[PDB]
Amino acid sequence: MKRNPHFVSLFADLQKRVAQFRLENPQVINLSIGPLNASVAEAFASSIARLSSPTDFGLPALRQKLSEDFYRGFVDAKEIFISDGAKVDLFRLLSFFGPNQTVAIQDPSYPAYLDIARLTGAKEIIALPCLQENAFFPEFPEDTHIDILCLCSPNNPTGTVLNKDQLRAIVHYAIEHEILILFDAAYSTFISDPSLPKSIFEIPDARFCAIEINSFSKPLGFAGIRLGWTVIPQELTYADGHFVIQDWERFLSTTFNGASIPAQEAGVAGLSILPQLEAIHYYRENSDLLRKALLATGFEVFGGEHAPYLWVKPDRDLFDFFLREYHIAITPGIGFGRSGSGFVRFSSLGKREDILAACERLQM
Amino acid sequence: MKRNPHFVSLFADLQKRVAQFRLENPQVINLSIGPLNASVAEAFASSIARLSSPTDFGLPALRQKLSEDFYRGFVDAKEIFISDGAKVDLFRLLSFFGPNQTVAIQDPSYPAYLDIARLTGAKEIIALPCLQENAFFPEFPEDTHIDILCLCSPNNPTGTVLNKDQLRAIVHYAIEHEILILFDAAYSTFISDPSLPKSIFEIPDARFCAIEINSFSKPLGFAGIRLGWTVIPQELTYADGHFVIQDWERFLSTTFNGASIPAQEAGVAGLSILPQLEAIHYYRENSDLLRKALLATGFEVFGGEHAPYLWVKPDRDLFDFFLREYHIAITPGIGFGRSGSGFVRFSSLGKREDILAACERLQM
Repeated sequence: MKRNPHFVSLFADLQKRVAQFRLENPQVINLSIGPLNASVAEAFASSIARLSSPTDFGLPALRQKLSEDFYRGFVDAKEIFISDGAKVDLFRLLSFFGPNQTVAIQDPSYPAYLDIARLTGAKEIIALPCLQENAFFPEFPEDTHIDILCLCSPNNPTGTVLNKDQLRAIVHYAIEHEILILFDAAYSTFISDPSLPKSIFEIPDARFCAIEINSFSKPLGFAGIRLGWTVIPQELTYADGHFVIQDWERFLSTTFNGASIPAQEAGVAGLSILPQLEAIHYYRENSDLLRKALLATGFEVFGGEHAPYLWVKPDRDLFDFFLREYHIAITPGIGFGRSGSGFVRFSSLGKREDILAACERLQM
Repeated sequence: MKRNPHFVSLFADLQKRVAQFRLENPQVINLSIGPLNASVAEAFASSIARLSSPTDFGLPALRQKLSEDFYRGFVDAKEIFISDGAKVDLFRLLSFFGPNQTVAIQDPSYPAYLDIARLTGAKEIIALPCLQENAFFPEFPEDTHIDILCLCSPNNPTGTVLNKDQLRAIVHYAIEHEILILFDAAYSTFISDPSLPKSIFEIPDARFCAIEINSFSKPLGFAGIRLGWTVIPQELTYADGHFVIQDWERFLSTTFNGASIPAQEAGVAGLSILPQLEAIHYYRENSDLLRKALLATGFEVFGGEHAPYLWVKPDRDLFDFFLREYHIAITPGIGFGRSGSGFVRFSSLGKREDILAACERLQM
C-alpha cells in the first residue's frame, strides 16, 4: 500500500504563534477569526420528539423552502441537494469531476479550495489575481485552457461581491471557453444591498455552466447545524451532451446517506426567521465600526458591507506589526495567496466589546 | 468538461417490481428490507438546549466512551475518528487511498463496496468466493496481487461472522502479501456469542494491516443519528514506513467538518444503554422464528444469530417464486453477486406480526 501521490503537496499556526505573543506580553483583541437561535432549537427538539415516537437528496419541505424563500423562485426544488456542509460538498464536487482538471481560483484564495483541488487530482491550479484597480474582477490568462473555475462571492478574504455585470461577464467568458463554474455563496446572506445578485442563477446563462454551493453555519445563528446544499441546473451538460444533474444523483446515492433530518427540520425554521436577524445587523455594525476607525487612523479599507471581512491596506512585516503596534491579531493577506501581498484580513465576527476596544487602539 | 470515466460502469428496482405483484395480486410479507430510543433523544435535546445558551475528529467524550465501552479497551481514543456514517467513511477511505488499487471483496457482496471501488478508481475488483463448504472463509486467488481487502463481518448478506481463527488467518495472509484490510463491523452489536471477535483489533497483528469502520444507525434504536466512526491503528504504515494515521488526520481536516455535536452527545447516551436492548433480542427472536419455520418447511438455513440476515437455500426462479408460493418478498442471493447463486437473503428487521405471518405461510 503505497502512500497517496495526490497527497504529497500540502497555516494556522498563526494562532499558536499568537498565544506566544500573549505568553510574552501579558499586559490583545483577536480579529483573525470567529448561540443557537431560539426558533431553530425548538424545531430541532420537536423534530427529535417526532423521532422518539413510533413510525435521498433532502427533506422535500427543505428543498422547497430553499426554492421559494432562499432562491426567490430562481431555482427549482429538484435542482437542490441537501448535504452536511459546503466544504464536504466542495470536496464531493471536485471529487465527482475526476482528476486532471485544470482549475482556476481567485487570488487572494480561500485556501481550502487549493487543498481540495490538489487532493482531488488537479493537473494545474491557476490563480486569478483579483485587485481593487480592477474592481476585483479576476484577471484571466490569455490563453490557458481552464476546466473549472471556483468562485467565492461574497469573497473570503476580500469581503467583496462580484456584481451582476461582473458575473454576466464571467458567465459569458465561461460558456465561451467551456469552463464549469463552481460558485460558493456561503456568505450570500450577508449581502445588504438588495440589487446585487445573491445567487449565480440570477444571471443570464449561468445554467449552462455553473453549480452553486451554500450553507447555513455562518449566517449566523446556526451553531451545531451540520447542513449545506448544492445546486445543479437541469440544463447543465458535459461536453458530450450528458446531464450533470443525472450523474450527480447516482454519485450522491452511492456515497452519502443525507443530512440529518432533525437538522433539516431545523433549517426550515431557520429559513423562516432568516431575513430578520439583527443577528447579522450586529456584524454589519462591527464592520462599520472597524471601517471608520480604520479610515480615521489613515488606512485603505475594502469589503465589510456584504461579508464579515474587512480587507485592509496600510511581507512578514504585517502579522507581528499589528499585534505589537495595536494589540490586534489579524490574518495577513499574503496568507490567502500571492496577490494577497500588502493587505490584511480583519474578521468582523466577534463580540462588540472587543470590536470597540480595537477601534480605540487607533487614536493617539 | 468531459464526463467521468470512473463513472461509466454502474437494483433495486426489486422493490418497484414487488409493488407490481401487489397491484396484480391484491388478495404479501416483505422480508427484503427494514423508533428513536428514549435516553438517546433526551440527550439529543439536552445537547440542543446546551447550544441555544451563550458560549476536529470527534467529541472527546465520544472517542473515549468508544475506546472503553465499545472497543473494551482494545482501541485508543486517539485512533478513533467520528464522521457522519459508515458509508461516507468507506467512500472517504477508498477515496483517500487513491485510484488504481486492485481491491478484493467477499462474494456474495454488499454492493456498495463494488460501486465505491469502481467510483474511486479501482484497477480491478476481485470477488472472493465465500461458501458454506469452506465455512465462508473467502477463497483467495493464487496468485494475484491485491491491494485492499474489504471485509464485512458480521456479513451482509450471509449473516455470517468470521471468527477468531479465521481472522488470524486473514491477517497473516494480509501482512504476508502486504494487503490493507478494510473491516466493516457495522453489525457487530448483533453478535450474541461473547467468544467471537467483535472488532478486528482483537486479533494478533491486525494493527499492522487493518482499518475498521462502524456506526450506530443499525443497532437499532438510533433512527436520525447521522453518526459513524473510523479506526486507524498508530502502527499502521504505508510501504515506505509513513504512518497512515497521520495522512488520515490531514485528509479529514481538509474535507470534513465533523459529525454533528448533538448527535455525538446522543451517541454517548446510546453507548450507555447499548448493551441492554432487547431492542435487538427482539430481532434475535425474529431470526429464531424464521429459522425454525424454514428448517421445518425443508430449507437450508444459514446466518441469523449474529446479524439480522438469514441466508437461505431451497436464477430468476427465486424472486418470483417466493412472492407467488409464499407471499414473502426476499432479496435473491445472485443479486449480491455471482457466488450468491441458489440462495436468498431474508431480512429479520421487521415487525413481529409479519415475521409470524411469514412463518405461517410455511405449513400446508
